Amino acid sequence: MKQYLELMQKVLDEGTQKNDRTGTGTLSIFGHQMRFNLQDGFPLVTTKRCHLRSIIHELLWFLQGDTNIAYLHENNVTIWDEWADENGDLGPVYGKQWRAWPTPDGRHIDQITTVLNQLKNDPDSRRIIVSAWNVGELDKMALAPCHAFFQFYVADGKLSCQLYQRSCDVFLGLPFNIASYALLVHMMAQQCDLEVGDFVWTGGDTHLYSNHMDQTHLQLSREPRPLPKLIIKRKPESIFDYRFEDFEIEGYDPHPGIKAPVAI
Amino acid sequence: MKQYLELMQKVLDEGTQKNDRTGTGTLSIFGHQMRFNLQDGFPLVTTKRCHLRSIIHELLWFLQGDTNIAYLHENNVTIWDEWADENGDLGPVYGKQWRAWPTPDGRHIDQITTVLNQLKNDPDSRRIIVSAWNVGELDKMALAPCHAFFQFYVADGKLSCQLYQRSCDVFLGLPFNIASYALLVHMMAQQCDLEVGDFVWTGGDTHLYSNHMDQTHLQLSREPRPLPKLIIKRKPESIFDYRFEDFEIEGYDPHPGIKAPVAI
Ligand SMILES: Nc1nc(N)c2c(n1)CC[C@H](CNc1ccc(C(=O)N[C@@H](CCC(=O)O)C(=O)O)cc1)N2Cc1cn([C@H]2C[C@H](O)[C@@H](COP(=O)(O)O)O2)c(=O)[nH]c1=O
Ligand SMILES: Nc1nc(N)c2c(n1)CCC(CNc1ccc(C(=O)N[C@@H](CCC(=O)O)C(=O)O)cc1)=N2
Ligand SMILES: Cc1cn([C@H]2C[C@H](O)[C@@H](COP(=O)(O)O)O2)c(=O)[nH]c1=O
Repeated sequence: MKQYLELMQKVLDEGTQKNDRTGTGTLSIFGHQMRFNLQDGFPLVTTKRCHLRSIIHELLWFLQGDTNIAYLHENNVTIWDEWADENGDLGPVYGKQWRAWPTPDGRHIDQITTVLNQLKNDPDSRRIIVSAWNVGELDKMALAPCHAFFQFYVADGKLSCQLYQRSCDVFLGLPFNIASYALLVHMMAQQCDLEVGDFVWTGGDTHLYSNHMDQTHLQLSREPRPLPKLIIKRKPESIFDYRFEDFEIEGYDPHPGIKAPVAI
Repeated sequence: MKQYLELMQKVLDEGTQKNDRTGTGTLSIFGHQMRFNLQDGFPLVTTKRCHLRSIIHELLWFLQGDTNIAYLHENNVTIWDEWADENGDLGPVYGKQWRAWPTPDGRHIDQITTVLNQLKNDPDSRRIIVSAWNVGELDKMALAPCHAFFQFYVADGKLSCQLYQRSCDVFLGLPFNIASYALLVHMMAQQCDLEVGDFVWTGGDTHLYSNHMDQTHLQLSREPRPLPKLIIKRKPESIFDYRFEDFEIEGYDPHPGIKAPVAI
């Protein structure tokens, strides 16, 4: 996508060498922002093939409040295998914080239901926010949240959303993350009778791993194709009642996949 | 400052007219980012005189972990008077979360102590974060945090910081917010023997109140002047031992102050 390849070129042109946990080695910049108008098309990267079925199933899993990979395995999705413990558990990562953030006084807050009711009843609110950054539970999580905090906004009948991503593997993780939140915006907008607005992506430590550079330059040699279109085929009674089959992506004509090694 | 005046002009030109919680009305945009290289100068707005007395005391108050305005009054700082209760209390707002975020199990995390230890021990970490957005205590706060989340970053011996501000009064609040976090960067860099890098400001709902328009037009007619330089006159034993007398701003030649009514 034009904005995504510009970001890749910016990391390459302006980034600095940085180690990670012992680890692999990165090139990193700090601070970036880009905007996808979702009325232009669904922002699924076209300069390499991406696995949308995994994106959809992961988001439905988050929305259920699940943090065990059993559901993902029942749908042949392996993207979390490397972080799960021997029972398939990840600890209280995204889905648990979204649906049941634990308070100090024994309550749990369903932030997704909260922002659905704000969008329906108080869309001018300046605090329609979901955070996964539960400081007091980070030590129980298999990974600290990368897509850590997000905010919705309504204007002119359109729903927008801004994500703060504190750490971002630009080659492997970011295509998935963009498509995931874009999908969530469409579902929310459907539930609240709004049109889609912008997805605004903001990055903290935004980096390319050193073993992804030949793959990154291969992708950069390619011309983006027209964006695909997202069609939702049903209006479920709640944001938690969507099914994989309710979604169809039309016109996705990507360049070939590019394989790259994960950095656990 | 150039970037600040460009943002003000952008809200005027592109902002949407919104009813807000106060009944005042705003012009608002969603999603913006600015970057201040702290080696170019300290980013204190020069197109109106900003009073650093209140900024410094409020930051020292945060760092104490204090959420009662008594300390502020003892120093003739009144910026929190409206929202406090008859005892001076604000609930568990910024100071409490920075210094003693409560876990669900009755422990606490000192996020400032943690960040100092990360900068000194693990400066390449991608999770050097302080969050005031404690979902489970928002109900107890007098006001939901506006400067909600910030992240530090170290590259080539320089300390950078990025703030996510979910709601931004561009005219009254933003000059203070920028200066406050720029000051914290200088203080942490001093304690960690680092040089200062960038302060990156990221906004969510970024707005101008409808009774600030005369003041905005006045300020947009003024040419910015070269930024001042911050001097810290003493190095304290810790980030928790600074005093107002430690700070000097040299070469600050602002245009006159501009008075505007605050939306409660
Ligand atoms: N209107 C208002 N302005 C604030 N700055 C502000 C507040 N309320 C709530 C308390 C706390 C106190 N800090 C201050 C800071 C500066 C002043 C002030 O009036 N200074 C004058 C006098 C100088 C002097 O006396 O020496 C001068 O500079 O000459 C007063 C209070 N802040 C800060 C806070 C909040 N907001 C906004 C965004 C939304 O408009 C709204 C939230 O509303 P909501 O939850 O989104 O619905 O507060 C921000 O944009 N940046 C934030 O850091
Ligand atoms: N170092 C590092 N990199 C990351 N990307 C990363 C982590 N660490 C920690 C945990 C996660 C989980 N989410 C995801 C991680 C990776 C992918 C991913 O690699 N997608 C591939 C093919 C997917 C398939 O069909 O199985 C393709 O799109 O081609 C998708 C989601 N992300
Ligand atoms: C879950 C997830 C991880 N990641 C990457 C970011 C980091 O490189 C790495 C997280 O490790 P970290 O805790 O050291 O930042 O995984 C993404 O980029 N997007 C995602 O959604």
